[PDB]
Amino acid sequence: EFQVLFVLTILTLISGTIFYSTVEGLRPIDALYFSVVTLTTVGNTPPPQTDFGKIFTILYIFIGIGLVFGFIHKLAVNVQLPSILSNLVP
Amino acid sequence: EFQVLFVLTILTLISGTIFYSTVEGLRPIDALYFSVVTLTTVGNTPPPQTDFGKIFTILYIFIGIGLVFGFIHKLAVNVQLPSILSNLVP
Amino acid sequence: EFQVLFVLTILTLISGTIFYSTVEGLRPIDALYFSVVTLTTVGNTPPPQTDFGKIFTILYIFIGIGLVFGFIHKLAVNVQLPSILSNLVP
Amino acid sequence: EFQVLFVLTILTLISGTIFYSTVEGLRPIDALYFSVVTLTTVGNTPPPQTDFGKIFTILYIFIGIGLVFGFIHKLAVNVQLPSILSNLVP
Ligand SMILES: [K+]
Ligand SMILES: [K+]
Ligand SMILES: [K+]
Ligand SMILES: [K+]
Ligand SMILES: [K+]
Repeated sequence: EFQVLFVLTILTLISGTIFYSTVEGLRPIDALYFSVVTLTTVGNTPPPQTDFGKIFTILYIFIGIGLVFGFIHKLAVNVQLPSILSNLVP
Repeated sequence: EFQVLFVLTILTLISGTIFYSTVEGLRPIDALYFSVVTLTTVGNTPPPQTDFGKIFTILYIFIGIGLVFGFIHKLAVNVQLPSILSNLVP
Repeated sequence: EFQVLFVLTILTLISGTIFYSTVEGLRPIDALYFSVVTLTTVGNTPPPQTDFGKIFTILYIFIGIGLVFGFIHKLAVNVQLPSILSNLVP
Repeated sequence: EFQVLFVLTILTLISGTIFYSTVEGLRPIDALYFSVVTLTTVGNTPPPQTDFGKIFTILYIFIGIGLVFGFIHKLAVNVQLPSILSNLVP
């Protein structure tokens, strides 16, 4: 489960990195950062400058938000939870 | 279910597109982009400039956020999930 | 239930409106707008300029986010849902 | 439960405060503010300026969002709810 969500999230982020670095002309790290803060809904950046960028972003959000949060709802629920929970056992 | 949420989400976005293009003077694509990133809570844009725009946005968020996320909670749960899940069966 | 969440959300927004108009010097409508997009996590505005504003915002988010979304999870689930659901009955 | 989430959230915020004040050169209060609005997904600030800041932020979001919202889903569900609910009993 977690491994699958891990991979699916990775692929989604790779696609965004490739897209924004090419169409919005961002350095790869900035393209990855934009993809991440957009899909996690933080959105602490300016918006895309091109219409292609805006259209892709709209579709990218609808298709990737569900997945990204599914992975997060497992990274801290089936991985980070035990680490602390089980450890809270004297 | 999914088809209904699909339509409801579309209508909500059409209303926002019409509103922001008219009152905030945005090109249709920018009005749609603003509507989408606002309802999905990404918010990676400047805020509306007019009071009419601010008031509408407040009401638009409260009435459309629930719906938009309901659609997302189906687009990747009852459509994208099977595609990958069932496919994960050798 | 809905009526209570309605009132609780209103009081929370009134407090934010009063606070930001006074400490950040915003016009009431802008103070309300900031309160709303902050608690719904859209965040499509610049951040507070004063330290008092930043500290209050931190506390305001932690105490009001749960409530605001609880109200939203009722405004479209126990009010908007029936309107469309029941109506989807020929 | 609540006490644990309380502590875990505190530690996460302390780490962010230390990181952003050092690497992004922010005053402690601004570093704390950035950490808070980023993990709660409000994101009403400009993004980090350094690559180190961007990379850390990506990891910080994935590891801290689940926790922060878990705490919020308890601060208003097992603490703020009773205060109002039980009080709604004449
Ligand atoms: K958000
Ligand atoms: K934002
Ligand atoms: K911004
Ligand atoms: K923003
Ligand atoms: K946001």
